[PDB]
Amino acid sequence: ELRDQQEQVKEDMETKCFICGIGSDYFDTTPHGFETHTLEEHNLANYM
Amino acid sequence: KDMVVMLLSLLEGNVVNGMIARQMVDMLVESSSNVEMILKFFDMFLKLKDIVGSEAFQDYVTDPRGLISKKDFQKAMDSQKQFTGPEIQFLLSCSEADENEMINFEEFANRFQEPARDIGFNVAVLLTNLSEHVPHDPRLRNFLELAESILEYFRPYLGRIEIMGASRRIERIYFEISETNRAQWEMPQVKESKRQFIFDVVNEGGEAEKMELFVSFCEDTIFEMQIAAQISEPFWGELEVQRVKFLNYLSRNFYTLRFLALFLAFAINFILLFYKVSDSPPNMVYYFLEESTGYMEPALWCLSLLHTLVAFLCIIGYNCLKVPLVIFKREKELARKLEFDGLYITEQPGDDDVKGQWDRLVLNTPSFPSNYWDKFVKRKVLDKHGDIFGRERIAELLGMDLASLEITAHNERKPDPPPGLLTWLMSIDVKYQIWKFGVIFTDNSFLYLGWYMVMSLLGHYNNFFFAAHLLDIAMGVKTLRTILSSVTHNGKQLVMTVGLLAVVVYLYTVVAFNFFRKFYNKSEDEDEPDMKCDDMMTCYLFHMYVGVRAGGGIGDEIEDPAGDEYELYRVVFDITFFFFVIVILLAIIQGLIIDAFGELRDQQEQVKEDMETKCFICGIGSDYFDTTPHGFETHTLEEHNLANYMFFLMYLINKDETEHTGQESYVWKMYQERCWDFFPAGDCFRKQYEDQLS
Amino acid sequence: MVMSLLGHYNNFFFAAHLLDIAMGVKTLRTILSSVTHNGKQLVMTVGLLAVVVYLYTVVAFNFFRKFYNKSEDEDEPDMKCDDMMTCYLFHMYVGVRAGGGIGDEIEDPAGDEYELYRVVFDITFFFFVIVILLAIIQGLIIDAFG
Amino acid sequence: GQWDRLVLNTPSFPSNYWDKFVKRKVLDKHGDIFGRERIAELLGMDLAS
Ligand SMILES: CCCCCCCC/C=C/CCCCCCCC(=O)O[C@@H](COC(=O)CCCCCCCCCCCCCCCCC)COP(=O)([O-])OCC[N+](C)(C)C
Ligand SMILES: CCCCCCCC/C=C/CCCCCCCC(=O)O[C@@H](COC(=O)CCCCCCCCCCCCCCCCC)COP(=O)([O-])OCC[N+](C)(C)C
Ligand SMILES: CCCCCCCC/C=C/CCCCCCCC(=O)O[C@@H](COC(=O)CCCCCCCCCCCCCCCCC)COP(=O)([O-])OCC[N+](C)(C)C
Ligand SMILES: CCCCCCCC/C=C/CCCCCCCC(=O)O[C@@H](COC(=O)CCCCCCCCCCCCCCCCC)COP(=O)([O-])OCC[N+](C)(C)C
Ligand SMILES: Nc1ncnc2c1ncn2[C@@H]1O[C@H](COP(=O)(O)OP(=O)(O)OP(=O)(O)O)[C@@H](O)[C@H]1O
Ligand SMILES: Nc1ncnc2c1ncn2[C@@H]1O[C@H](COP(=O)(O)OP(=O)(O)OP(=O)(O)O)[C@@H](O)[C@H]1O
Ligand SMILES: Cn1c(=O)c2c(ncn2C)n(C)c1=O
Ligand SMILES: [Ca+2]
Ligand SMILES: [Zn+2]
Ligand SMILES: [Zn+2]
Repeated sequence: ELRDQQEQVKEDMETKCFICGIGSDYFDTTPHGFETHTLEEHNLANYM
Repeated sequence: KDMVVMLLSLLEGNVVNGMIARQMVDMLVESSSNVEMILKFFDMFLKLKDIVGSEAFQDYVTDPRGLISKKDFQKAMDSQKQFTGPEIQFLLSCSEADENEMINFEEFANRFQEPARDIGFNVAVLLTNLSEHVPHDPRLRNFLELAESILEYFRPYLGRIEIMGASRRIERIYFEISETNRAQWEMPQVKESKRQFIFDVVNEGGEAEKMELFVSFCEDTIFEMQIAAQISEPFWGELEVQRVKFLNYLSRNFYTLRFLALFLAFAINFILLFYKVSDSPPNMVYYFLEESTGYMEPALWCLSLLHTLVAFLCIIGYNCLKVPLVIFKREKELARKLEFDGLYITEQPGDDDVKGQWDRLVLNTPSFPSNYWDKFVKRKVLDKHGDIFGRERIAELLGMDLASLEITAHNERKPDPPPGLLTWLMSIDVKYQIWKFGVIFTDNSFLYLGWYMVMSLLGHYNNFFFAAHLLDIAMGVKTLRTILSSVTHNGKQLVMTVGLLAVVVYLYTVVAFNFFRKFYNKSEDEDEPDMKCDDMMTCYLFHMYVGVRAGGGIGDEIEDPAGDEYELYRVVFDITFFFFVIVILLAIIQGLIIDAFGELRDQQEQVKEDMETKCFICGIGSDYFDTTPHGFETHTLEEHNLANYMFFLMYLINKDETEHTGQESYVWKMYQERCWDFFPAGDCFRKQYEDQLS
Repeated sequence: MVMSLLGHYNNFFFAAHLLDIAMGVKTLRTILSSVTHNGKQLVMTVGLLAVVVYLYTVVAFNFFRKFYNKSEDEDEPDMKCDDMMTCYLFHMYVGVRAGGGIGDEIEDPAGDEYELYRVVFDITFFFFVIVILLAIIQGLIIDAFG
Repeated sequence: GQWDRLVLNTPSFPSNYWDKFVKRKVLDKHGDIFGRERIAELLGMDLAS
């Protein structure tokens, strides 16, 4: 039970945006789209 | 072929239903009779090649010399029901029948196979390119049907990949896969490396590094193919040719020697089961074999020497087969950090990276890129960091002679390479060898082989040391290694819970020493008591030795607590030690092992699921491709096959740069610049032309 | 059928037929499938168990033989580790089946020069064989159910 | 595969399989490239019949 909680948290962060909630599949239409979205567009650190 | 290459150049950057592509189809239709005649030339001799090798044809061949008469040839061909009347007559005219009408069908079949191969492949590429870009032209299927044999023959060699071209669109590239490249790719060792690589990137890899890791895998695979080719098999000169043959034999049979050493270890240990210790010679005792055959004692000596020899050959087999890859990989990563990062120019690792600090010895060595293919890395680094860091300082760091750069570019010198051993002594780069040996001595696989050899030598001092070799079954059999991985997966947790077990037992010891000492008399004697808890160190050892191993905990070992003032306190001590140590803490140790089995199992399932649900190259799911029947299967075998990208890289390296096409030059330039934007990511040819294709 | 005919020679052979419940009842077959699913792994870990016990036997024959006297008699000793084959059988027979490992069966290591060495031998054999290797056998069966 | 060679030339090879003309179909498909008489010998077929 504890192991899957770590896996679930890791999976959610790498499959959905923490801010908008849109999945990585939509952003991956553009090469490295999800990586750029989570580092430039909806980076949670920038909101801080 | 040159005309077809020109036609293929007109199709560069051609969209589906493009005007150039449709014009080319009209040109083929306008000359359909000539195109059919050309296609009928290729298939007739391709069919003739397989007919002469057929069993039915050999039944007609009666001449012992291996010839066949024209009349016999005439009745042989029409019995195959593959050629028509005029076609057989044309084949008879092409056959160089002598004055006796005898035909050498062996040379006849092979006469045009080689000269017409290059043009035949390009025609197949041209028809394939037109078919996939003009898929709704009824006039083009006729040519495809007439060229079915040509397309079938060149199917294993017609490699196709999809790239993101400079025009910001997905383009499909057709190239040639040589027989040797495909044969080397299908070797079991290469296939095993591919499976290991696929598992690593899918399990513990990221999407941003996926393509860079894939290219690094391609570079390593190409290097391994060269090693396999070198070791393959079809007074200084006399010994050198035998020395390389002996080394290649060890390299080819490295795994058989590893199996042989394991087999010899069991044979030695089987004999060791007959050892017997006796005071009488065969107050010190004597260890001797106890057997009636009388052959086991000489056999043990022979096997011990043979096992030592095999273990020594494994080290030689390893350093000639696996070490070159280790050096190649380390030189590869070091060269890129020198150029694309300036590891020893700008950052200067902070002494906490032993790998980085050890590589400083090879920077100025004259033979630094010994295994890495790029022999001009120093030249490239000088041009990139010379202006900002100092050309003379860069040359000193890399051991480069600036005055020698021009003279090499001016002309070439041909010195005398005297084949003497004395001249070979000072030609050895001692500093490079020291660096190389340090890398080998830090390799886990080499150190294991070295331990196996040391233990084999110790076996000569006492034969019982040959027992250690039976551990090799840990990596000798992959089934045991997977089982043992279920123990080492949570090894750190297993160590900590044992340490936690020691602490909880110490707390029980402190309580016992302070309050329950009277109950620790382990002597049935009445006048000399063996008190086990009169010292903390003794009492702690007692709890750790007999307390943990006891089924019911410490209570089983210590005296009964009945009719005593502290009976209730002692029942809590005994029940709590049973629960916390015997029940809970041992369940944690077993729980970690059981959880590891599940964790390792799902990793295999996750890797298998990802490969069968997403494309390794573009990442698009199988659901999208399955709109078209068997769409994902065709996409992963024809459109975005990862093996074709391996072949395309090998195709570019072998092909001359002046002969590169526009698409090939675009990919080749980005390979040298380490830019992986040509790999399709999230897009494919089918998706780009959904409206046109459907 | 062959076992039924052998049953006529000795009726006790009719016992073998009671095994049929393995496939006679589908519930048992599913349960037994949880054992045969990782059967190859179960065979290998038993083979690994035999190898680890052999290594313990080699150490015992070489250094700890005095502690393997399994005779309460005083003039005729029943030394269990005077031969490698006998000592290996002793470890595989009573050592594996013992709850606390080999230490329970062999003589106490107290007041001896090799006491600390013998405590490491006894605790490591308890951990590696009784605890870890038996957990693997049970872990394989549990994982098969999942 | 090696055990099935005994049934190739048997007169009643497709006893349970519904296709009773498998030998006829195989002869028409591989007879030209492998030899009609050799295929008939392999499958135990009488060409004159
Ligand atoms: C120590 C084992 C190292 C690996 C452990 C894993 C194996 C598990 C158990 C294996 C069983 C070992 C056999 C023990 C019985 C040997 C009894 C014996 O001969 O005991 C020896 C002790 O001598 C020694 O200790 C020599 C060995 C040198 C140091 C031993 C340590 C091994 C070094 C390991 C090398 C690298 C290790 C690093 C990696 C860590 C492990 C991966 C005495 O003789 P003997 O005089 O009367 O006769 C000789 C006959 N004449 C004297 C007449 C000629
Ligand atoms: C009195 C009841 C307190 C017991 C509560 C137990 C709760 C947990 C406490 C554990 C330590 C107990 C120490 C009590 C402090 C002193 C008590 C006292 O007044 O001491 C009482 C005696 O009462 C007792 O006998 C208490 C017996 C305690 C037995 C409890 C068994 C539980 C064992 C738990 C082991 C801990 C490991 C936990 C690991 C966690 C893993 C999950 C009178 O002295 P004293 O004039 O004869 O001179 C002290 C003796 N010296 C001269 C040596 C100093
Ligand atoms: C051996 C069992 C094979 C299957 C094992 C699985 C079953 C597990 C255990 C079953 C219990 C078996 C009963 C043992 C008690 C029998 C005592 C006895 O009668 O012992 C017999 C021994 O004789 C035999 O051994 C005969 C049997 C022939 C060989 C036995 C091997 C069985 C062959 C198996 C066939 C295929 C096996 C291959 C598949 C592998 C297994 C799936 C002696 O008599 P008895 O003279 O004094 O009297 C007879 C009375 N009068 C003599 C006066 C008439
Ligand atoms: C000296 C300390 C070394 C002990 C380190 C133990 C680490 C692992 C080693 C295991 C084998 C130990 C052999 C030591 C080599 C010789 C030592 C020596 O110098 O030998 C010392 C004696 O010291 C000792 O007593 C060492 C006792 C070792 C006990 C260690 C218990 C650990 C058991 C581990 C079992 C391995 C199974 C692992 C399975 C893995 C599963 C995960 C003096 O000789 P010797 O003049 O009387 O003549 C040798 C006797 N013969 C005449 C017969 C040759
Ligand atoms: N809005 C978001 N902002 C940041 N990260 C996001 C967001 N949505 C999803 N993520 C994911 O969160 C993951 C965690 O971020 P990342 O690992 O890059 O952080 P870091 O600051 O480098 O350090 P650390 O590894 O400790 O988290 C990223 O890989 C990213 O895919
Ligand atoms: N780009 C890709 N290239 C190749 N295979 C891919 C790709 N994307 C996904 N796959 C999947 O990878 C799986 C593994 O390939 P496959 O099993 O056919 O390889 P193989 O060479 O026949 O041998 P092996 O069974 O050892 O892998 C395929 O079934 C396929 O669905
Ligand atoms: C010459 N050469 C290259 O140029 C090359 C390569 N891998 C990538 N490149 C770019 N290999 C293996 C290679 O031999
Ligand atoms: Ca050109
Ligand atoms: Zn977002
Ligand atoms: Zn793809």
